[PDB]
Amino acid sequence: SRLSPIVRRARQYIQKHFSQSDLTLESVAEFLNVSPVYLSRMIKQELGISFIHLLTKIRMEKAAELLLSTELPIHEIAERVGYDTQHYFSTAFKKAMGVSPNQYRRTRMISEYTDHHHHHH
Repeated sequence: SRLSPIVRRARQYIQKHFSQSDLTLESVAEFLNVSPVYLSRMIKQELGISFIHLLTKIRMEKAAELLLSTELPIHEIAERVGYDTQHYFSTAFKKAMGVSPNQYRRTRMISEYTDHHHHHH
C-alpha cells in the first residue's frame, strides 16, 4: 500500500461507511477538511477510479457477499449497502455484476445446513 495519506484516509472511511446512503464525495471531503475537487482528482489519480465507482464497487461486493452468506431479502441487503430502496439497488447491481440479485443467488448460492452427501453412490 503506497496511497497518499488523503486517498488512504478516504478509502478507509468509505470501507467503513458504505452502508450509509448519505455518503458522498462532498461529505467525505468535509470529514477530511479538503476541497471536494482536490479529493476527487486525487482518488482518480491514485486509484484509477472515481469516488462513485469505488463506493459502488464496495457496495456491490458487500451485497454479493450477503446474497450468498445469508438468506436476507433483497430489500434488506439494499439498505445494508447504502440504498434506501431496492429500486435503485437492483439497477446498480445488474450493471456492476452482470446479473440480477436473484439470479446471482440462483447460480451461486448453496444451503450449508442441508445434506449434500452423495448417498446414491
